[PDB]
Amino acid sequence: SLAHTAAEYMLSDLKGLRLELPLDRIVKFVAVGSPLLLMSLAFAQEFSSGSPISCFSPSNFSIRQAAYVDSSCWDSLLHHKQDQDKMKSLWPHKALPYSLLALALLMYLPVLLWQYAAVPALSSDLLFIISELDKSYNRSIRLVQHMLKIRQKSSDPYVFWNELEKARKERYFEFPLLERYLACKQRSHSLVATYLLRNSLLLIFTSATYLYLGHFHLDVFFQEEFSCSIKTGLLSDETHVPNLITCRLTSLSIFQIVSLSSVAIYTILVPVIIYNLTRLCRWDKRLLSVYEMLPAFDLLSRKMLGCPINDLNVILLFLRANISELISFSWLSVLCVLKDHNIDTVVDFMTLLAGLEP
Amino acid sequence: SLAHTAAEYMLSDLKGLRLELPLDRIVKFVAVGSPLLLMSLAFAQEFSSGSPISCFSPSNFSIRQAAYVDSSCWDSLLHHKQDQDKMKSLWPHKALPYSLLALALLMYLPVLLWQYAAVPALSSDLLFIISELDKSYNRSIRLVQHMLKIRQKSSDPYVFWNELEKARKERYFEFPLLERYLACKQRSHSLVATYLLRNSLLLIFTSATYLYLGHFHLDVFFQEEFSCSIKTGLLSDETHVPNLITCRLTSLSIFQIVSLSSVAIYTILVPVIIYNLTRLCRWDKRLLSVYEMLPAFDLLSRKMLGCPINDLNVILLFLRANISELISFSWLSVLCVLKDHNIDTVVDFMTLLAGLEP
Amino acid sequence: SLAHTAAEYMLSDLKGLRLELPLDRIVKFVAVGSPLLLMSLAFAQEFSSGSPISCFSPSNFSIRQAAYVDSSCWDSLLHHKQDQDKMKSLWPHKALPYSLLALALLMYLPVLLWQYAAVPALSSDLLFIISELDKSYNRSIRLVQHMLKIRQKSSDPYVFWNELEKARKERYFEFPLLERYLACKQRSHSLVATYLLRNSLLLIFTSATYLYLGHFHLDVFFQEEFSCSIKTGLLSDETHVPNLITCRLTSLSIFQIVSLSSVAIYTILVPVIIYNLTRLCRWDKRLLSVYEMLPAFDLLSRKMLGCPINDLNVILLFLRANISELISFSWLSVLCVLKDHNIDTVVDFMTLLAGLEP
Amino acid sequence: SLAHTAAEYMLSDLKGLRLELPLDRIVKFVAVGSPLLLMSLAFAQEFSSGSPISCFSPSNFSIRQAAYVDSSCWDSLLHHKQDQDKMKSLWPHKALPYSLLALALLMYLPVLLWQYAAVPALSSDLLFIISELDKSYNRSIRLVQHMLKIRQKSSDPYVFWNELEKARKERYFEFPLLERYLACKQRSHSLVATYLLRNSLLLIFTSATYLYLGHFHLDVFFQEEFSCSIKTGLLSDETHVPNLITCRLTSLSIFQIVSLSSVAIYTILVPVIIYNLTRLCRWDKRLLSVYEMLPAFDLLSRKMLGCPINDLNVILLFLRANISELISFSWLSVLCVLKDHNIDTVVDFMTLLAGLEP
Amino acid sequence: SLAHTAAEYMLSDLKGLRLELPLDRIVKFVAVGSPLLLMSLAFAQEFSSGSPISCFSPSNFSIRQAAYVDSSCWDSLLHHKQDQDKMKSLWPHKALPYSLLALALLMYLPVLLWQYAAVPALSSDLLFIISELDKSYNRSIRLVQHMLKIRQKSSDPYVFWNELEKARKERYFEFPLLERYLACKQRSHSLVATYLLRNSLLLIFTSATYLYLGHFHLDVFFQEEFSCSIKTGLLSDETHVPNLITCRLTSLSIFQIVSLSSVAIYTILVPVIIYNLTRLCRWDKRLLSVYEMLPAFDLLSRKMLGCPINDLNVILLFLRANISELISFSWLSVLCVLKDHNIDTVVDFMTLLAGLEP
Repeated sequence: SLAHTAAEYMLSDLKGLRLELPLDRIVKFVAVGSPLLLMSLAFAQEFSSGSPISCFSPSNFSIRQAAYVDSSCWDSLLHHKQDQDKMKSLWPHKALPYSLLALALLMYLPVLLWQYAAVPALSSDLLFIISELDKSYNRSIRLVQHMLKIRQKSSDPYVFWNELEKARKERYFEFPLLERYLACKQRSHSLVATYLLRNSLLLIFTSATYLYLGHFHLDVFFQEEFSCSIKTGLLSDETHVPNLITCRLTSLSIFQIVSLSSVAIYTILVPVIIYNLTRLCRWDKRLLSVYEMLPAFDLLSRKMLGCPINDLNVILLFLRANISELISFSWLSVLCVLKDHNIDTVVDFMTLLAGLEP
Repeated sequence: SLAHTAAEYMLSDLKGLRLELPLDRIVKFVAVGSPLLLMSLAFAQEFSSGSPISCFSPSNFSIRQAAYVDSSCWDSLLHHKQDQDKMKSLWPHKALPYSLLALALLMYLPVLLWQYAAVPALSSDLLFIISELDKSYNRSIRLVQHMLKIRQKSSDPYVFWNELEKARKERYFEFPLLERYLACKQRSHSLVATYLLRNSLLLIFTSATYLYLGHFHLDVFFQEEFSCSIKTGLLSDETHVPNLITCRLTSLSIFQIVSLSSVAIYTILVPVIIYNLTRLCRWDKRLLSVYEMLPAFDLLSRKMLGCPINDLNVILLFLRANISELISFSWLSVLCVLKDHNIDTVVDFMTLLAGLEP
Repeated sequence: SLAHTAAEYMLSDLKGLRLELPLDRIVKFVAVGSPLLLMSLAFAQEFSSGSPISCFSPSNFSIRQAAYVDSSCWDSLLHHKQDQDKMKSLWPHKALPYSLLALALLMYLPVLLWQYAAVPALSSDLLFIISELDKSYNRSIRLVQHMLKIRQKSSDPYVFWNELEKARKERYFEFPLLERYLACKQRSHSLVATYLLRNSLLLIFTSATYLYLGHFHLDVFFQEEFSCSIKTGLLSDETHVPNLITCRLTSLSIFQIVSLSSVAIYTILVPVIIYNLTRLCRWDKRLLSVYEMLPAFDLLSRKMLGCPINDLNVILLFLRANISELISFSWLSVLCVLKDHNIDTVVDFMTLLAGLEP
Repeated sequence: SLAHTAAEYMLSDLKGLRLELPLDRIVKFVAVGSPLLLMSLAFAQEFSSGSPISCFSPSNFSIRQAAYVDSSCWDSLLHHKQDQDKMKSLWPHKALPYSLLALALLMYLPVLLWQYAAVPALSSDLLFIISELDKSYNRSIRLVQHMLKIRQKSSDPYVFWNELEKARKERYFEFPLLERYLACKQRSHSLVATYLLRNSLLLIFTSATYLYLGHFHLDVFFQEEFSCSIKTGLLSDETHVPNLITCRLTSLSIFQIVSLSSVAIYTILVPVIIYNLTRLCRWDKRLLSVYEMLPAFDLLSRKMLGCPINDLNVILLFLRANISELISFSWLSVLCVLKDHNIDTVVDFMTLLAGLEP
Repeated sequence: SLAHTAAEYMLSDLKGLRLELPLDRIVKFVAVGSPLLLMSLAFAQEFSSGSPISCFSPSNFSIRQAAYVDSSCWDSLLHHKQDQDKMKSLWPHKALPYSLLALALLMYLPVLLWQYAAVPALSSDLLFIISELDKSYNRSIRLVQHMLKIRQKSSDPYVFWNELEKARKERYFEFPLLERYLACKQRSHSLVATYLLRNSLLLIFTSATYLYLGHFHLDVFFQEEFSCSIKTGLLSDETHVPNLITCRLTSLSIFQIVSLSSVAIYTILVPVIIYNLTRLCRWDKRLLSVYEMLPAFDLLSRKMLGCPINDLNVILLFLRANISELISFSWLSVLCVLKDHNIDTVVDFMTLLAGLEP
């Protein structure tokens, strides 16, 4: 089947950076591969359907005539009801695999949009910010270590309350480029629109799937027998049955199971996209208390004001996920013992030099 | 079949850390791959079922009419007993492969939950604690070796009972950051909840499987013949048999074997998960006798008090599994000769420099 | 099917250069792989047609005679209408897969033309230009840095308005070979012709596909029954039906769906090619503001005059996509803070020295 | 077939250590792969059975009625003998592939038990003992070579009978840690239990296979015809044959051959497991003559007393197979010329220094 | 077919040594793969037999009755001759593929025995002997080269007939360990028994094949028709033919061709095994003329006396094949110009110094 190749080519699992949150990956897999799995199950493997239609032809008919009767009614699905002459069509039975493939292809568009319209700029931004932030280790331990060393040589105000301004407001301690970069990027609104579009496209496609299932299905759902006609053309001048009644749809159970599964999967999936969209509506300040003490990380928590819908919010969201790669996967993560005003400031310091790395 | 590719994708066997206990791996394998193997055996390979239903149609019927009769009763499994007209359905026969696939997918949820909600924090904690612990070798032999060398130069109380407090309680012999980390982690209760949920979900799913087998199976278990009706629609005004009796379920033996195997495997599996759950209800002090003497390993055995349901218990449980990698796969493991108060300590030190490694 | 092998061989995704824009790659993929996917879906996988024609032969005919009837009318598709004797032919039904393969092969010609006639020269020019531009970093910070160092030692006109001419118009600040190369390349009109031909070929082929679908299809589109004759030769002196009416085309739905999809995909694809063609109708001056201070990048923005249809336009278009590889993926890209006459020049300089790379 | 996949996954042929003896590997190969090979040969490849049952239905029956008759008796194997009405069943014919797969899976349990309960401790012990033993080379030639170079300078008792005690009982010639390790491991009894259980499980499974073949087979062994009944239910009120006699089992020869081969292979395999079990009931002193002279190897030959059943026996058995890896695959192995009291002691020495390796 | 997999796994073509002679490899290949090739050709590919038996049932019989007839005679091959009632069986027709597979498996036993019982010791001996022989180069050119250099400084008896005793009988010239090793290995008789058993097993298996072909074949060889009986059980009380004559064996030609080819191939193969066995009945002295002049190679030719059935004979036989690897694949092989008493020795020496390698 084409499902295996489709799942092999698409939905298949810089140089170290992570550009996709785990929840988005789970959503993408469970939203793209699910129709492929359904179509693979329905028309392959276990249920060898064979012919999806069976006809009760008269016994006078030969084998080839019966084959003609049962092959000219699969592509002409029309219920010739006696109630005038409303030939209700049963085309979803024939179009189900096409619809599943079309839905699977449609659900892949936001992924391409994200990879083509937002990955490069965000990758460049993250690379610059990590390259700048990796310099903040040897700036509070390599530069400020002459704080507790001189603290024991003096007492109080001019050793731990008057020098914290002559050293913090110093040339080697300041990062003007990063502050200007963050200030300029906070005003931007270009890459937040890609996130919003990526979520909204999935929401709209789910709504369209609901409309398709509620309008075309759910009507031919308990209908399994329909009466056709063959003498509707050049065969009208022949002596045989004018209404070849009781053509049966063999695969009705697969139809119902696929419809119910398609409804349930997306019903379960709906709130996750809403939560993902909501994630960008608030300023995350879980570990801000630690962030405001380190030199470079102070600026990250400083610019948290106003409307949270900016480029900075998405940059921070993608920054917290990459903050544990190999080098910040260190003291910063280890500093969970400092989450519990003259003793607090010292206790934060011999914690720093204990993890002096080499 | 699809079971082969499902087993190839899922259930397939940092950079050195072991984050899964062997019994958990065994349980996951035997709980996920079992329904897939049952599905592969039941509907492929050896037993080429062909058609799962056979009908005794009248000899007047043609080949196509008999095919219609036997194909319109597989998707309409309804026993028209004369006992009013209680049409009992035999839908488990048709739904067995779907149920097996659903169970296989359901058993994989706790694995994803553990891999997504507990692996990163546990990996970080293990990496930090291992990095702190690997420094304990050159602190009891490279620092304390000037004890027995001094012992031969004097006698008793001031040579082997007075400096054990001046040297053990020294700046180079203390690990304050690790002690604070362990104290902070003992209070936490986040990572143990993931373990408890991972085991409880498996127990709940086993109970659900038992309920499914006891309610829907075990009723159609010794029934192999049912009588159907075809004249229940547009075929009513036709002259043929109104009760096409004796439709035989050809694959009843496969049904019974699959049900019995599914019962037995999970009955065997039940106590292992309970043992895994109870593994966290006690403080394991099997090797605490040797740990207390080491400088850094002393803190691990010191903080074994109170309720054993903490994050420290899980961290220790996962730590004993990685304590034999390549460098702690050493004297620590070789210290099996100290499992049998002035001669005991000197023997414990004579053993120490024997494994001087270089 | 041959579709899988064809998609494997063709459409299969120096040493670092990007010689194809992403939009061109998307257009090529969509325009080439779509007919292959349609051919794979229509004549394989889901819809197993078997015999695309069915016949209503008389009951006197044997099995072999009926097979002869239904096999001698597939290769002689002629509707013997009674309206003289205008025997309309239905050859597109037979020729559809051939047409799809021919279209798939035809759409691959522009890619071959671009790869054979324009890739080497463009690669040569891009390599030379990138090599020359890479030397521009240590020529504004390693050469001009004695500007603000001297600026603090003096005041205004002879320190920041008279030295900007004695330093910019200096031997080490000139790249005369690169100016001559760009001047000579601006006069050339060879490589733009390949681009224009590559797009025009795709437009012409799309028009040809429209003509083919409009003239040969859309006529046999709602016709499913045709009456043939077998006594048109050596069988004329026999006693059997002279007009063997009601030969049915089984796969008419596949025909209609394939035609509609082929129309829709190319209708969607048309405007993208026009946008690509019009991309060369203007001089791109988006980031010319920051190019005009840098030493070597000044020449690129200087030569933007006259008609925009030159080789330099294509060179710049392909250079912009390659300007963020590993080394120019630096301060140049980070210079997003200089997109908002004495303070402006000094602000642009202290930013330059802050990103001093090593 | 599942046989190929099973043989590929299971039964598939640190970093240098040999943890499985060749005889155990051969036994595992023969005991695991043989049922898989028998199942692959029997129900695939050469003998394409098709339908394993054939029935002599009356000529009045149609094709579909005959198919019903011959398909409703494969799953209802009951011999309605006229001798009351002792309907003897023939379920082994249907259950043979399940039995073969179950035996193949059952024979794999001891391998898992040995790999999970004994490999790590044995590997650790082997690593430590080998790392201690490889040091014995430069301790009998780099330390005791001042025995013949002084022998020529003196004569007899104080040069070759009084120096062998002042040098052998010297600090550099002792291995106290290894001696204590061996003494502690001799008292243990944990590793021998895994060996004994691993062999006893195979013996028990062979006995179970014998019981299964003797109780269920060997009764239906020469029976090839049985008479069934179809009118045992809703078909009882019908006019046709009540005893559809002579249903023939087509694959009886495969049954007989598989049973005989299964008996023969395990009958041949039985004594090897017994030999492996008794391998541990004696102290191996084949090369103790050359071991008692080397410094480190003296301890291995010293501790051969008491009951053979202990952990040191298993350690020595696994160590003799690894003593020829790359470094002890040397003079130790080359010392085959010493296998034939003042001449023997000296003659043994210039053999040692001649193989001085560098 | 299983033949392809069997040929892939078994019969598939330290670290440099050659432990098998080319003739042994050829014999093993042509003795193991020949039955596999015969079984692959006979029951697959070109000659699609289909059903190996055809029956002439009466025209009154139906299709299913004829299928029962031809299926109940393949597993009951018994010629009910009228000559009492000596029912001769034709089981070789059914058992031929089993016999070919069993022969292929049986012929692999000597290879396994040789690999398991003789390869390691032979490898160790070859490694030691080659390592000792590799030192013989810089012992006749780097040591004795002061012979012709001093020969020109003197004349005859005390320069080239009295110095050939003070130089060859010197400490640096002698090889005592190698001489003792060869003397000890000459007395050994262990590894020659493995060679003799390896050849004798093949001879015995060829004799068994001859007996099997001459006893069971060659009797049913020109018989292609046999008459069966079906009324020999529960069908005896029926009105149909009681001697169902002319059941024909379709694949008799394949039977005859396979038998003749199997006879001929092993008839051709027999004398090669005899030649290989007789290879060890003599001392090979082809190049002993050049061996006796070299320092280390003299000992190899010295110990050639008595019964040639020893371990030394096989060691030399396998050393001749391995002596041309990379280093002895030199002057030793080049010394072919010296195979044609005062001038012979000086010519033999000036040839040695010309091949000085560096």
